[PDB]
Amino acid sequence: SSLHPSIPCPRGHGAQKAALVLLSACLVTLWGLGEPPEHTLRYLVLHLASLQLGLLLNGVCSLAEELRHIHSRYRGSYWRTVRACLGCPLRRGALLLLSIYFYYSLPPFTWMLALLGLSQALNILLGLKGLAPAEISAVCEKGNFNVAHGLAWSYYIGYLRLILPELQARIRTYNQHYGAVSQRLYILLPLDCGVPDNLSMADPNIRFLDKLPQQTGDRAGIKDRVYSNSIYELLENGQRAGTCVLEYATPLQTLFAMSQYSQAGFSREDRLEQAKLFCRTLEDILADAPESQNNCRLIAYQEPSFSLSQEVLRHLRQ
Amino acid sequence: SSLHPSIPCPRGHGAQKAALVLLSACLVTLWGLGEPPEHTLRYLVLHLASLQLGLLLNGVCSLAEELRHIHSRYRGSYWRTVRACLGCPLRRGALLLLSIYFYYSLPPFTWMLALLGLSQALNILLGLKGLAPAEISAVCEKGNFNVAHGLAWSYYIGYLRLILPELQARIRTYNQHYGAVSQRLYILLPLDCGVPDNLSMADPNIRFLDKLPQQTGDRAGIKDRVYSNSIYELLENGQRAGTCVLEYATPLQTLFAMSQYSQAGFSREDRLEQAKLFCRTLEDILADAPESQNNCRLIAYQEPSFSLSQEVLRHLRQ
Amino acid sequence: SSLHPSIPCPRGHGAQKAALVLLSACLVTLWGLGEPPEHTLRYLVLHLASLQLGLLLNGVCSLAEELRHIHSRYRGSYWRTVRACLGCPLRRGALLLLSIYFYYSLPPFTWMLALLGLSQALNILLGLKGLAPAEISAVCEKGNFNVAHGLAWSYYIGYLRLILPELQARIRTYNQHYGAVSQRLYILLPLDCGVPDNLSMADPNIRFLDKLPQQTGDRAGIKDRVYSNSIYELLENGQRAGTCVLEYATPLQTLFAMSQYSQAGFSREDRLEQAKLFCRTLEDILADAPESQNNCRLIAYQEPSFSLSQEVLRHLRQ
Amino acid sequence: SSLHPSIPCPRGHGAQKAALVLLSACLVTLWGLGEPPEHTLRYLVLHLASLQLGLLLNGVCSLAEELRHIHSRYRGSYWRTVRACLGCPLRRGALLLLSIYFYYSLPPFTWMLALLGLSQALNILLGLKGLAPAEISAVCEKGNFNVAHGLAWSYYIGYLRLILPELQARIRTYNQHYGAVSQRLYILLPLDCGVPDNLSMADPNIRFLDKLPQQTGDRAGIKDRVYSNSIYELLENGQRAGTCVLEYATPLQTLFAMSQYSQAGFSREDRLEQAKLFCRTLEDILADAPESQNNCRLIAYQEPSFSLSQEVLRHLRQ
Ligand SMILES: CCCCCCCC/C=C\CCCCCCCC(=O)OC[C@H](COP(=O)(O)O[C@@H]1[C@H](O)[C@H](O)[C@@H](OP(=O)(O)O)[C@H](OP(=O)(O)O)[C@H]1O)OC(=O)CCCCCCC/C=C\CCCCCCCC
Ligand SMILES: CCCCCCCC/C=C\CCCCCCCC(=O)OC[C@H](COP(=O)(O)O[C@@H]1[C@H](O)[C@H](O)[C@@H](OP(=O)(O)O)[C@H](OP(=O)(O)O)[C@H]1O)OC(=O)CCCCCCC/C=C\CCCCCCCC
Ligand SMILES: Nc1nc(=O)c2ncn([C@@H]3O[C@@H]4COP(=O)(O)O[C@H]5[C@@H](O)[C@H](n6cnc7c(N)ncnc76)O[C@@H]5COP(=O)(O)O[C@@H]3[C@@H]4O)c2[nH]1
Ligand SMILES: Nc1nc(=O)c2ncn([C@@H]3O[C@@H]4COP(=O)(O)O[C@H]5[C@@H](O)[C@H](n6cnc7c(N)ncnc76)O[C@@H]5COP(=O)(O)O[C@@H]3[C@@H]4O)c2[nH]1
Ligand SMILES: CC(C)CCC[C@@H](C)[C@H]1CC[C@H]2[C@@H]3CC=C4C[C@@H](OC(=O)CCC(=O)O)CC[C@]4(C)[C@H]3CC[C@]12C
Ligand SMILES: CC(C)CCC[C@@H](C)[C@H]1CC[C@H]2[C@@H]3CC=C4C[C@@H](OC(=O)CCC(=O)O)CC[C@]4(C)[C@H]3CC[C@]12C
Ligand SMILES: COc1cc(C(=O)O)ccc1NCc1ccc(C2(C(C)(C)C)OCC(C)(C)CO2)cc1
Ligand SMILES: COc1cc(C(=O)O)ccc1NCc1ccc(C2(C(C)(C)C)OCC(C)(C)CO2)cc1
Repeated sequence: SSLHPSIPCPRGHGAQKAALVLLSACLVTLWGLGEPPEHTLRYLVLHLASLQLGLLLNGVCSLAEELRHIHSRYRGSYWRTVRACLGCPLRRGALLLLSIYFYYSLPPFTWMLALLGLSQALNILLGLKGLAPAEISAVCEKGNFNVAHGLAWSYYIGYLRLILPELQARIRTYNQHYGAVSQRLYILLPLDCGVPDNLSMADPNIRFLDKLPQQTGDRAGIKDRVYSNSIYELLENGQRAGTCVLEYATPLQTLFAMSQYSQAGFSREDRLEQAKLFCRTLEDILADAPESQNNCRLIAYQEPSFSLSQEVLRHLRQ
Repeated sequence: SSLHPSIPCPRGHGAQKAALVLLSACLVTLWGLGEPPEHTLRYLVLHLASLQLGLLLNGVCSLAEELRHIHSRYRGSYWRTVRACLGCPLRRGALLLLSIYFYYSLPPFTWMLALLGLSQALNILLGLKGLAPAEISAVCEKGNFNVAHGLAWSYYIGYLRLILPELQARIRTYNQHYGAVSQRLYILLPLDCGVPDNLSMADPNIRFLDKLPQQTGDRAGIKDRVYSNSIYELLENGQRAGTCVLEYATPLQTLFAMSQYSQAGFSREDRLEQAKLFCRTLEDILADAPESQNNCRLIAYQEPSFSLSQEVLRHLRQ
Repeated sequence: SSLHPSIPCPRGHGAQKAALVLLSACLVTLWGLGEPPEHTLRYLVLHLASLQLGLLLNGVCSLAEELRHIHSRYRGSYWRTVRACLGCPLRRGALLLLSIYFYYSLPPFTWMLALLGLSQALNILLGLKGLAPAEISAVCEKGNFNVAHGLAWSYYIGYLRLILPELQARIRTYNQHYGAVSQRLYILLPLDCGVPDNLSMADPNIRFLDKLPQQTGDRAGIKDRVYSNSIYELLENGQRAGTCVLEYATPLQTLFAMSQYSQAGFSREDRLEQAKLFCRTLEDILADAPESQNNCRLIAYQEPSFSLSQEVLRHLRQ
Repeated sequence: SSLHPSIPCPRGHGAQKAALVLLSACLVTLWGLGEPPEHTLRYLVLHLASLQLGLLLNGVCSLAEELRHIHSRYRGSYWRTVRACLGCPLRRGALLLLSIYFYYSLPPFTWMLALLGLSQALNILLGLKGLAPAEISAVCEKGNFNVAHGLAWSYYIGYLRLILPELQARIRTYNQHYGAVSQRLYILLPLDCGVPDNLSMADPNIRFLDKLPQQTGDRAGIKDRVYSNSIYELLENGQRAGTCVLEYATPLQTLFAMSQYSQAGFSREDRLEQAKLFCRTLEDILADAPESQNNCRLIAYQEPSFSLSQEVLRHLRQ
């Protein structure tokens, strides 16, 4: 979280520690109450069996919908749909057999089955299966089910991986042909996702000077596709203080626009979260990329009395 | 789903219908067993209360972690963390009060609380909270937690929304200055995410003719940023069958690249699913967008003896 | 397994199916014997508890050795060594607490602990912890703990990924400057790992003609490093039948040499297994590589009356 | 371990010493409890018998899978499959007979057999057979199931074994034809697996001078295959401090590339561990090899303000 304090760090294992504490407390309580541990084990196994039966019923309900997509999503394989709706069928079947055995054989099975089915049907019909926001966010981060992930990887693959290697050569060409621009690309990251097309509008102290020699390449059927960069001077008290190849991170614009459109199903809180996740993912990518060797500098900032030029200079002086 | 049969349709409400059938069957079974409805109601309420207590315990365990990211992800408010780990605190508290009342008033409590805590801690520690793939997919599609969503919206907002309005002008200018090219942009959507840099390599019948006039605009500080498109000749039996503005969808490339790098946590099945999702999302956007005044055509194909030129010609002759 | 029938296919899930059958049979037997399921559950839990205690003791024994490598292998972290010797400490501790509870509370703990420690110490001192060859092989394949894996990836990265793209250009140059060599590189894979330096020795029907224009590049501090390929004519009944860019897979030589040297700890059975695994891994890599697009052909063969030239021709004619 | 302190030493016998201590402590505890030794012996034998039965059941489950690969991995002999799934059948049968005899002759059998089968099937289905990382590492190092082993042996057999003998001739030829370069080859071993293509890029003080005479030889059908080495100048304060034949170890590059591709199943921790293992294995090979008549020097370093040229000079001045 060196970019900005507001960047969330990845989740740890606090839930497991709290669960261990809870387990210890529950065991202590059961010991204090002084009840037969045999009954404890019996009822715990029965509870887990009920959970397994509930999973079975919910998966059966979801199977009715998922079979409609058998040819598209699951390649015509019934076993694939079953695995998607229930997980590993072997494990689930073994657990079901064990539950049946330890219920029908321990101190009515069909009545309890009907009751559990009624409860699951109620939970489904009334829309009570929804997870809490924190669990959804954790699942999405673990599985990388985020738009920011794809946006950052697209930014790295399509632009930086094709731009950074030739940046030094282009800079040397511009410097010898013409001034002492720093040998790095400075990428701005406004967590508010406010990305204007002209920096001079955001801060007069930043002023355009010229353009580097255009880079060219063929991309996805389009040939002679050109990437261009701009040179900006940073002023202090009306006098020049630095010069750099500065630009905004274009994908953030998208995050803003997606929040304006209603067809995108994207809100402002999602916008903030995804912008910060984008910054984090891009930092993680660059920290390990061989292309990026002191060639790029990310400047992340959040507007609360704020001067962008001074922010850029605080990094340039280093 | 006119693009390609392999594109899955959005999920419907089959699960709820299955749940209704299950509920009716369970009620019929309970009626047949002849058990008194009051006992059924009591036990159902107790089961729902147990579910609520389990939710509370799991939410506490998750809060133990979220309190760390309080400042960076919840704006320093404990109430937001609680609402994220448990949902609406008012509803949860009401349900907990009702559960306590109807557990103590109906034919111990701390013992079962300890058992439920034990079960929840066991599920957390052993990693049994994992959802089935179908549930995760449904959650992501409903909440738009996919990379394809962002990729498609970026493609529309950064490229098409700026290119389609001015396309006919460039095309007519090229025609006057020189070829009878159709007035429509053609975008290829390979579901295998091939995306070669040279189209002629994919099919010899596809050959370059000339570039349209360049379009220019300022974007994200980079001024005079240039968008260029390429004309292509479609041959049939060694003869000029047609001419069109043709290009691949660049984001697919990214997906492919994301399926190769290990740092992305992206697999090939995820690649195919996200490609289909990207195509469907883009189709919907273009259907609702006003810029797409028949100025674009999407071509989605899946290689099995396949001729890309033939498919493009088929879409052209319409 | 299209290369050769002798190539083993990856392992499936037959063990899990057999385990499910075994579980069903055991449950049926317990039902037939008509003993109290409470006793069954009790003794099953006790057995699992004993297994957990054995794991704890074995991990404690291994910890004494692994602490000597704390600074080198585990970066001075005691928790990392503990996780390496015991797995997730939270889960293991929870299971230990549960085992202690359900043993000391169900119908002497210290005596059984001493007995289990004695048994584990015997198993360690007498070297009885060794796994069977099949389990070791499965573990190595799942974790890619094989020399052939690294050899194949090295062959792809260092040679093919740098050779295939320019192969067509070099072939066209040679053909226009001089005959109609097929536009593919043919790589021989002798599963016996017998790789001579001159093919003419292996089969007179194969005869050297000339060399393609050398490819050049800088690699790992060495500049102007050159890759060269040879052209070979394949004869029939004394008359020419084909011409191709043919070569052996160099890494196989290593596999042979490693079997000759004693310092390598490599046998002939390992040689065969690793050669076949190398072929399989290379095939899997090429099937998904974008560089390989009809540019390479693998010819795997096993000498039992064998003609290499006819083997090459059977692929050339296609 | 003179290369670098971070290189781990081979594992010793600390586990056996800990096991001996544990056994002595357990015997003392049993003596203190005052239990009769005959009961101890009976229960210990029963425990060992249970372990044998579990091994048998797991071996049967694994045989259910290995019978599929019988032809492709065991030469069509069922006895080899049995020996792979169970070990020496004679010893296993003897132990099973003894177990049966001492279980039936000492104070049911089928019931406990069913319980053990249930436990084994449960462990198999739930994936509880996974070894701890330290045990896997020990098994791989003892059996040489690492990629670094093969990479190091390939580096020695393909490059060094063919280059070191003829190095002094080339060096003296270059000296007569022109520079006072040392008579030793210098190999860099970055544990981070950086391996840039240009050394001057890594450190400006490293600059190219000229190439040694090329070495030529026929290899794997490719005749006139060329090995080339490069001389480099080591500067200090802008002055020529030394000249040497310097190069990176190419296989490390491969490791890095394997840590990026997802198809390889190779992580960064595995990358570092395998780099250390490669360095150690190469050191041992060179120590035992006769070609290394002080003709090579290995330089292993780990970047923390680090000057590669200074380290090379330090190794040179000796
Ligand atoms: C049945 C009746 C008997 C019941 C027995 C009751 C036992 C109750 C047990 C356990 C309580 C668990 C509390 C969790 C620890 C506090 C967490 C924390 O506050 O930690 C505080 C510090 C760590 O702090 P930092 O290092 O600064 O933070 C890190 C860092 O930032 C990483 O970088 C980051 O990421 P990573 O590097 O790890 O990837 C990571 O995050 P992550 O770990 O969440 O992933 C962050 O935690 O540890 C500690 O001193 C705790 C040391 C544990 C001491 C031993 C356990 C207690 C003593 C005895 C227990 C009973 C033993 C059994 C005896 C026999 C039983 C019969
Ligand atoms: C407590 C008292 C009551 C106890 C109840 C007793 C129940 C006993 C249960 C289960 C026995 C398991 C046997 C395993 C199947 C045979 C394996 C095989 O021989 O299969 C034969 C074929 C598949 O053949 P192929 O497709 O040609 O081969 C593939 C292919 O090549 C893949 O390509 C490859 O790779 P992948 O594509 O999968 O990746 C893969 O390999 P992999 O699967 O190992 O990974 C290869 O198998 O399936 C079948 O017809 C079996 C269909 C199962 C039928 C349903 C189960 C039996 C009916 C009832 C069971 C009880 C139901 C419960 C009722 C209520 C209970 C109260
Ligand atoms: N600042 C900046 N200057 C550039 O020249 C540039 N070129 C690309 N990018 C950014 O890299 C990322 C990857 O582009 P990708 O091609 O994968 O998707 C691109 C691409 O599919 C399409 N597109 C954009 N510009 C062009 C273009 N000139 N030609 C063809 N397609 C284009 O629309 C997508 C989104 O573009 P932007 O979202 O505005 O910023 C892109 C993008 O975020 C640039 N960013
Ligand atoms: N047939 C053939 N013709 C070639 O020109 C060629 N060049 C490389 N290779 C093979 O690709 C693989 C990757 O080489 P890598 O550099 O990663 O390790 C190489 C490399 O580290 C080193 N080495 C081999 N040749 C050279 C060389 N000319 N210059 C420097 N180092 C070399 O020793 C290792 C093993 O080489 P080979 O095991 O004989 O075959 C190699 C290798 O199997 C070739 N194979
Ligand atoms: C309720 C319990 C007691 C019984 C569980 C039934 C098992 C016998 C099932 C569950 C998982 C099944 C397997 C899941 C996956 C596959 C892969 C499948 O191959 C395919 O991929 C077919 C689809 C396609 O090729 O598109 C062939 C059947 C098989 C082996 C299935 C065989 C039958 C299995 C073991
Ligand atoms: C026996 C049972 C009842 C108690 C189990 C003890 C737990 C409290 C232990 C087990 C795992 C431990 C964690 C394992 C990993 C780490 C990471 C560790 O951070 C490091 O990486 C330190 C080493 C380094 O930085 O090199 C700090 C402690 C912590 C959180 C540990 C905190 C204490 C934990 C939770
Ligand atoms: C990874 O292992 C697990 C996976 C899953 C899953 O796939 O969801 C669930 C639970 C898993 N392990 C915990 C667990 C498994 C089995 C049992 C058990 C006994 C066998 C104790 C006798 O009692 C309850 C039962 C009758 C229902 C089933 O059998 C208890 C606890
Ligand atoms: C992924 O889950 C598992 C992981 C591991 C592992 O880390 O090795 C082992 C076993 C796992 N699940 C199977 C299982 C867990 C727990 C128990 C249980 C009960 C809680 C049934 C009451 O009984 C036995 C016990 C007292 C020893 C522990 O608690 C039975 C079965």
